[PDB]
Amino acid sequence: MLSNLKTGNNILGLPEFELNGCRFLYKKGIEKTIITFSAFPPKDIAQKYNYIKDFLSSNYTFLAFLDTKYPEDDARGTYYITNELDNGYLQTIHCIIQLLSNTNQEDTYLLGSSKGGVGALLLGLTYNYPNIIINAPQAKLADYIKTRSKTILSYMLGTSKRFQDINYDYINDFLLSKIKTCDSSLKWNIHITCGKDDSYHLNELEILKNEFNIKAITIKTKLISGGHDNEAIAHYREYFKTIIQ
Amino acid sequence: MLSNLKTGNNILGLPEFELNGCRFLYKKGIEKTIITFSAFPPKDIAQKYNYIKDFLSSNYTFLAFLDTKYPEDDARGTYYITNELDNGYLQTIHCIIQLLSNTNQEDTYLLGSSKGGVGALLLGLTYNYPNIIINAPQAKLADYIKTRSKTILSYMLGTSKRFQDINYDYINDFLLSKIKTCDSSLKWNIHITCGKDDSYHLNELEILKNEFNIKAITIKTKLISGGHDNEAIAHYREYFKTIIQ
Amino acid sequence: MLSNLKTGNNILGLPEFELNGCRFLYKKGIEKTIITFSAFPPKDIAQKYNYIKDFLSSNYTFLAFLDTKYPEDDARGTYYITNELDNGYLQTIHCIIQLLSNTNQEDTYLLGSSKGGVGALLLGLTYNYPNIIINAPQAKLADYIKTRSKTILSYMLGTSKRFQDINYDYINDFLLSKIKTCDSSLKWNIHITCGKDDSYHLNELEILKNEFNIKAITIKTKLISGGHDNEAIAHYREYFKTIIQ
Amino acid sequence: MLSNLKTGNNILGLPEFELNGCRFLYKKGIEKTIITFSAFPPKDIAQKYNYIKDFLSSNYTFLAFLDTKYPEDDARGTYYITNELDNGYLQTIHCIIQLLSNTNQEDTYLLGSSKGGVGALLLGLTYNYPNIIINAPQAKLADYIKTRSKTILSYMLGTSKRFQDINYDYINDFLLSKIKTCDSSLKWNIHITCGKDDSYHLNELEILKNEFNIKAITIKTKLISGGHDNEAIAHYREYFKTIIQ
Ligand SMILES: CC(=O)N[C@@H]1[C@@H](OP(=O)(O)OC[C@H]2O[C@H](OP(=O)(O)OC[C@H]3O[C@H](OP(=O)(O)OC[C@H]4O[C@H](O)[C@@H](NC(C)=O)[C@@H](O)[C@@H]4O)[C@@H](NC(C)=O)[C@@H](O)[C@@H]3O)[C@@H](NC(C)=O)[C@@H](O)[C@@H]2O)O[C@H](CO)[C@@H](O)[C@@H]1O
Ligand SMILES: CC(=O)N[C@@H]1[C@@H](OP(=O)(O)OC[C@H]2O[C@H](OP(=O)(O)OC[C@H]3O[C@H](OP(=O)(O)OC[C@H]4O[C@H](O)[C@@H](NC(C)=O)[C@@H](O)[C@@H]4O)[C@@H](NC(C)=O)[C@@H](O)[C@@H]3O)[C@@H](NC(C)=O)[C@@H](O)[C@@H]2O)O[C@H](CO)[C@@H](O)[C@@H]1O
Ligand SMILES: [Cl-]
Ligand SMILES: [Cl-]
Ligand SMILES: [Cl-]
Ligand SMILES: [Cl-]
Repeated sequence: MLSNLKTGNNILGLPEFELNGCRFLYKKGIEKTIITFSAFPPKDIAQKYNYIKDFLSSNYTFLAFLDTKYPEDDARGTYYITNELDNGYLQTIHCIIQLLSNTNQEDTYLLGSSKGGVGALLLGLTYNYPNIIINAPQAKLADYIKTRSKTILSYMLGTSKRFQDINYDYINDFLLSKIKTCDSSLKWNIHITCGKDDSYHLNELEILKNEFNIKAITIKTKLISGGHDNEAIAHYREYFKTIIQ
Repeated sequence: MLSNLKTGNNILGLPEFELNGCRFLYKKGIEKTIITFSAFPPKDIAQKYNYIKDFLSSNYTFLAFLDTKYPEDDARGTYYITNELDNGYLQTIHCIIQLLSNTNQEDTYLLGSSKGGVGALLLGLTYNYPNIIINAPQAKLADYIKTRSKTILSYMLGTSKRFQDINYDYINDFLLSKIKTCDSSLKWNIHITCGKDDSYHLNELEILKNEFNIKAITIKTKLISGGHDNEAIAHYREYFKTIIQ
Repeated sequence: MLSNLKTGNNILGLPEFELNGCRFLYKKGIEKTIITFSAFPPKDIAQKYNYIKDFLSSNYTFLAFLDTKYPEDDARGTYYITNELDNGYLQTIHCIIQLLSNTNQEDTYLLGSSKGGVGALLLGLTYNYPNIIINAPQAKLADYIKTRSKTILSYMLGTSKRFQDINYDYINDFLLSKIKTCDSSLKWNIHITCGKDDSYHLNELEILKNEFNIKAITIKTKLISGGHDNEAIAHYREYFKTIIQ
Repeated sequence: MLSNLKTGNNILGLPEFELNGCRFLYKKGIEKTIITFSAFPPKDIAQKYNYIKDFLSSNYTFLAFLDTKYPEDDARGTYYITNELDNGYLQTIHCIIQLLSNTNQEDTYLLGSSKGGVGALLLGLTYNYPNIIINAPQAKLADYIKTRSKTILSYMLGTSKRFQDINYDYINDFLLSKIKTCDSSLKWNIHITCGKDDSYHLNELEILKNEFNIKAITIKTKLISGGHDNEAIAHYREYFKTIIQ
């Protein structure tokens, strides 16, 4: 039962649950379901639940998810991809939302920035969540992990030297593949912001945009002030609060 | 949202749900949680939910599960094993139980006969559901599938002629591997009945018994009247009723 | 020191040593160095040193090698290929021979049947041992392991489903690749016998012969009585004793 | 046969051997076994065997090792790491020591300065050689190689531009990983001297000290006169002589 899934941790008065290695916060509300995804924290900093304070007074239904618990020596997550490089973790997140949420899919909103934005896209494109409002997601996943933690990257690549380049390309294109295989008939409502001084993720956004374009998916984009920093996040928070209401 | 997972089918008044290709019935109750697994139906007959009548008049929480929906040519299930020959389907069933059940695992009872009994064992050994009360499960799953449907077996073995032998053995030993890798420290409460005229499955039970013996796990076995038929099912239904009550 | 490498096991009065996971027997003699390789024993039977009784009274220098100690649940060896599918085990065998032998390379003889014959070829072709007198070796290594133990084959293939076919082909061609890359200017002295009723390995010998042929390597072959059994081994023993003397 | 491994080179009367690309000197003695490792020579100067004079008049067993023979453009060694960035070279050195030495590991002493001290640590931590008496080893190996030879570093990083950063970090942490994975239960006897004017390597020792500290292994350190120069080498030579005698 859900009460038995409690980890015994409380974040800002919200109990933490864990199911199949997937840690999450859950608050039952009304009208809408808000889903947030964690980004890469700094090294030796624990993974953080995102945007709790924006919706604690809102009385919306709120679910916040963390990334996986691996690798053990740098436990900042594996981009919501399993040790087997498949959808097993996304599948668990989907089951949690579908059973705990008390609103329709059209009234559910996936939120996240950077790696958290990618997790939102991965879940949304795999399982048909139409409302995705995210900031500065990556396009080439392996290239970015390389710039954040060699420990996590080498972990996902695996031990066998003969498959390192193959696994690199597979991880690098994991999100682009989800775009290539998604349902183009869905009424997608995808919003992507990006700090105007975040040149790296401005280029990543164009890579993502080209994939959506050829799938006949028109997304909304907005340039905000800042780089890949707390200033962009501040304006991204103002953005998703606006369109949600 | 649970109600949005409905398929439109209705079995004895209970609405059918589907999540990630997993079809189930659900009735919320109190005190105990009863889980039932589907067995092979006759060819061209729809997969059936098991033991609805024995618990529909009860006040317990009730979850009934079917097997997978593939292959389309003979959609009688793949022994709760995915297309990829992994735990993805059992993981979905686990999440459904954990989020919809309102009792401890110690107050949860897994029921099933033949393939249904295997599905109960597969789930219970993977995720530590201690109470498993089943009838006449198989030990060599691939050997049995071969007798019931060449179409299903051929689908599970895959297109590559070189890996057909490999996949066959893997499927054949899928349940035995779960026994070898389960948690011996848990206080298992496993009951396995078998018809005294069910010579094939009496030998299958001897194989299962040995694997448990090697793992220093003791189970309860009981011989009942009948073969691999409705006579055994009747006495097994009575047996589980007395253990549960 | 060599005395400290003793495992504390004695085979027919010969002490067993182990260096870097490589178990071997060593007897210091004169004139010639005899090297033997173990074949696949029956299931649940320990790996056996080969042809001890042929050379115990000979006073030649004698070294007998076993295969690796993996997988742990079917420890009959991995065709002298490491867990990483590379030459690390062959490398250890080479170091042992080069340092413990007291005769030239031209006075060293590699012996073995079936998998033992393949180990002799793998070592001989990698490190330029000219004298190789073997019986009924395999050509397609993975095809043959499949027919002997699914446990060992699945072990060498690895866990990642996406690389099973790639690793299958890599193991299957491991010996053929060694032939393709060997030194064709060496004065090779390769003798391969095969039981005349061993149709399977008669075809394997032709596959090997074609690879040698295009490398301009002429080998000697002899048909002996028997299949892949103790009768062929008996005549193979008579064969290598003859040409050695 | 050992004598057939000779290269034709002769260093101070001792004949040079080579096995699997590993060049070594060997003098059989009694009571103790001394192992020395080569450090970086000047550009276009041949790799040199270390501490021959200190032990050539001694009655101990003596083994002196050089680094690898690649890259051909600047063949000053790759820090005892193979082309494949694995333990293959250290494995060869281990086999040479184990089969040619006539003493226990407790009576074996690993000596070396700078890169030679790293090679001693790499071997001793991988294969449990407890007595390691070295001077001024590096901690971040790739950082140091970069200062000594761009040609060697570029060779070790590989042709693929995408894996150059990855391989750099892997090489950089190769020694630290050996510390993290070594056997803490062994009675290590590690002595590390460093010149008081060798500010770069005093900081490198602080990094090494911390890794040992975390692994609950205590080592002996001593400050000697000089920098990273022949003055330190002189006092370190005296130091090891007193510990050994
Ligand atoms: C940029 C880079 O490549 N750096 C690497 C370095 O990576 P590192 O992991 O060691 O550290 C990265 C980076 O962290 C520090 O800078 P920031 O704090 O600006 O970025 C951290 C992190 O912020 C977001 O994730 P988050 O931590 O979960 O924060 C979410 C928000 O939610 C909180 O609750 C809020 N707090 C409130 C309301 O009170 C907010 O403050 C939070 O922002 C993500 N950013 C975005 C835009 O989404 C995430 O992407 C981001 O990484 C800083 N480190 C310090 C001060 O210690 C900085 O120096 C550091 O670079 O390691 C690699 C090694 O490979 C290097 O190559 C490179 O330096
Ligand atoms: C053929 C096949 O595909 N069988 C598989 C089965 O494999 P399995 O591993 O379970 O058993 C194989 C096979 O074993 C028994 O038949 P054999 O004894 O004729 O073959 C065994 C074995 O002999 C040689 O290796 P060795 O054991 O190391 O013997 C070397 C010699 O040295 C000894 O010292 C001598 N003894 C003296 C002097 O006193 C000799 O006796 C020894 O021969 C190898 N053979 C050759 C030609 O080189 C090796 O290749 C060979 O395998 C028998 N098993 C019994 C009686 O229990 C037989 O039934 C069995 O088939 O498992 C797979 C599952 O995937 C099946 O598909 C298939 O049945
Ligand atoms: Cl991030
Ligand atoms: Cl059935
Ligand atoms: Cl064999
Ligand atoms: Cl140096």
